[PDB]
Amino acid sequence: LIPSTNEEKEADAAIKYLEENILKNSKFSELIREVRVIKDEYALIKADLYDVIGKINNKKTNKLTQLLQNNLKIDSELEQLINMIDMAENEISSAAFFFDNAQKRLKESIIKRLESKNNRSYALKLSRQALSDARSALSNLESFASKRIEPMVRKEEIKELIKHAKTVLESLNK
Amino acid sequence: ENLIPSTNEEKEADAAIKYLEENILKNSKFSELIREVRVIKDEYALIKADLYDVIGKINNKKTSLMENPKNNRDKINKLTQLLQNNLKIDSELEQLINMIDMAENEISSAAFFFDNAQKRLKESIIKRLESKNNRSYALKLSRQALSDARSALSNLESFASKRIEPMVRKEEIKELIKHAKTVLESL
Repeated sequence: LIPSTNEEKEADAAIKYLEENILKNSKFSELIREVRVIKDEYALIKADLYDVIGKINNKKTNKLTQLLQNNLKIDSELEQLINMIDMAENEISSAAFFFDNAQKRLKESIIKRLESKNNRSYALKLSRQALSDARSALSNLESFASKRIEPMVRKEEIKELIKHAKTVLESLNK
Repeated sequence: ENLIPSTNEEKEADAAIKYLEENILKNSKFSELIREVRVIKDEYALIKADLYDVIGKINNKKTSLMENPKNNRDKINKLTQLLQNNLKIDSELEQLINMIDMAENEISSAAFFFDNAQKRLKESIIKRLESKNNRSYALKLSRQALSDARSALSNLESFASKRIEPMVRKEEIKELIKHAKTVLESL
């Protein structure tokens, strides 16, 4: 079940490259929750933010109006970061997928290769029984052909001996 | 589409099979060969019949004539010798009948093996192409695997890079909120 084809090796290496350097003993699970945590951390910020303009939008009824727009520029900047954060999650989904699919594909290749070696064994065994059968077939013909003549020859002689036998029998009745 | 034999062993069998086909089974056919026997089989049957018939007529003359055994001695001796003779013949007739049965069996097995032969070959060439295809697939798989491994790396980097600014401005904006919070408590 171990990579031999250079093609199987090169794949193996690529998967290990991720296992060894990038993931480094950290399941996709671990990384997903890492993103989830921070999307929450950010969820609660925008909450705080809108809640705390819920507090200025009443107490300005100026002195400050620029805060509304200073910290709405934010509300924008924040929206960007929240979508960066969600976009990130999408990627690590794609990652997870292509990763599993890499590993599966590599098991599959190896199996498929071993399968193809057997299929060849069976083919060969079959291509030899094919001869054997054609040699059996011949052995019978050869036999059959060496039984043809004995009868044809003998068969008249017998017919006569019997011709004669019924002669003798009819002769007594005299 | 490809169905032609390649492997040395395929040609060896194809050759063997084609050889019986061309210069023998055109030379003499398997239906012809059977009827040829199933005639003489049927001729030896009539002769067995003819013999068994005479023997009866013998046995019977002899049976009847033994109710005058002293008066019919020579007669009965002729008849016994005759009857003993026909068993000897019958016995030889029997082997010839058997010989001919085998002959019939053989030629029928000739066919059997020959048919199988043809099927057996076909069935190998299939398994070859099958294993050919599979090995082909194995490769394709070995390469999708790698292409998967790369698409995975590419995603992980997009993922890695995308989460930075988010990570880096987090507490920056926390303090920027809560600075603005106290500036609301006191005015």
